[PDB]
Amino acid sequence: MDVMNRLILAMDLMNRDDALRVTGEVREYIDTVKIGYPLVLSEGMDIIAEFRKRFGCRIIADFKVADIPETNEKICRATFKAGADAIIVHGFPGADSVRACLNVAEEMGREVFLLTEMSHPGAEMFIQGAADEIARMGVDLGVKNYSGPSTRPERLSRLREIIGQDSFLISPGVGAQGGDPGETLRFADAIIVGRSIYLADNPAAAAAGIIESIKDLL
Amino acid sequence: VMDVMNRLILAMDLMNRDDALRVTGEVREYIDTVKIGYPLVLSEGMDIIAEFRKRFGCRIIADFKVADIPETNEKICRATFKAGADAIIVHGFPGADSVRACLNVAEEMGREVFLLTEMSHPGAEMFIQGAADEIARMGVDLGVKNYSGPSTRPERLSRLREIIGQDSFLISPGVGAQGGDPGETLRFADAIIVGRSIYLADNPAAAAAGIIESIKDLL
Ligand SMILES: O=c1cc(O)n([C@@H]2O[C@H](COP(=O)(O)O)[C@@H](O)[C@H]2O)c(=O)[nH]1
Ligand SMILES: O=c1cc(O)n([C@@H]2O[C@H](COP(=O)(O)O)[C@@H](O)[C@H]2O)c(=O)[nH]1
Repeated sequence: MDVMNRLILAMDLMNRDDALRVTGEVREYIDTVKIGYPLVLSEGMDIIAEFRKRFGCRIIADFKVADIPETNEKICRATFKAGADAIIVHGFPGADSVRACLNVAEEMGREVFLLTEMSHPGAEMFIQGAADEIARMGVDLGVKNYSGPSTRPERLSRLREIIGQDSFLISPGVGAQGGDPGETLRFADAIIVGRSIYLADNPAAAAAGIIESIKDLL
Repeated sequence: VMDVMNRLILAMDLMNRDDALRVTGEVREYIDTVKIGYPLVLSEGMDIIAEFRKRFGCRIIADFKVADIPETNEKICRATFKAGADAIIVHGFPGADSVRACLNVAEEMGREVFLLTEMSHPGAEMFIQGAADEIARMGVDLGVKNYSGPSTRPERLSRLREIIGQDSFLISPGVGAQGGDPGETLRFADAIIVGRSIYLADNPAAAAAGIIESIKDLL
């Protein structure tokens, strides 16, 4: 997956007008948008097609899929029907639940991103202790796309070690949560950035600024 | 705690509005509490909650297995309660801050959180099972009053009931299609969740009535 400027916009605004306006303002800097439940549950799954129509960006559906296999399959089918190119799936619920998503993605020509360790403080309680094993499970299952935490570069580096240089790794927690763009890109292929861009006085300038700070990494 | 008619919650995971409405309407005399998850919501929109309330007047549990960072969890809960859900199901494995974010919105909006502890499917044994007792204890410490645990593992369901105490409300999926027994599950759970055994039946109303007949002495 070739992500422009190694930068994925986390579009978590919850109003269609604002989400479209802000995304349009930064469109010259990105070609990949992560759309999650804040926007989808506020404006409907049709928002995905609207983004494709307006911006011709790739869309990652950040749905943190975390159900039993049968339900996971249904969620993935509905998500890909809406035009998402990829979906983010939790590894913590186990291998059968991940495989269910992999199967639908294969059937529909899409990608699964396996979320190993999360970026927020609560991730330390249960997820962190399982994360290396979740990553190995990904490798065993043939997963090629992963998410790990910008807020813990030593953990992000370990995840990169487990999955190898050929796998694709994206990383949230940059900016608002404390992660550094350049340090994160030592290990991740692409950074996810939400609030530092979409809550900025000038989102275009914010995106341009981040890209300037990593210009040697492009 | 919510008064679930017949101790039976319908997991409405059909993905078409017409079928979902038909089946729910057919079992309405037996069930006043419906769990609506992402299979239906992602297919038909959040307005499906509005339509269920309008048509059936059933309580709605939004089964969204909320599993994000605190800031995103808050947004998800706000959107879900805005649409009219009575309650939302939240994962505990992402930790206490993520759960607290959901509790804070539920408190502000006058709605409820259900904390998902252990899950019912085989994969739950890999990571969730080993964290589940602590997730439940965390819930108790945070003031969580509503929980979900697995019908498919009676020994685990019993332990989770012990941890949360008799006053907490416990619902349990995995009954029927996944192998759990209604009566045995109700030894520990306040209510059972049933999906496919009802909604894939030739006669969903007869399926629901049959389940209820089998647990009549527990009502
Ligand atoms: O570990 C993770 C995984 C995520 O998907 N995310 C998501 O990435 C985005 C981070 O946005 P922000 O840059 O505003 O912190 C949010 O959409 C959040 O749901 C995260 O923050 N941490
Ligand atoms: O541990 C759990 C938690 C759940 O919410 N569920 C949900 O409960 C329902 C089970 O439906 P069924 O009776 O068709 O197996 C599904 O909606 C599933 O997503 C589960 O099966 N196991």
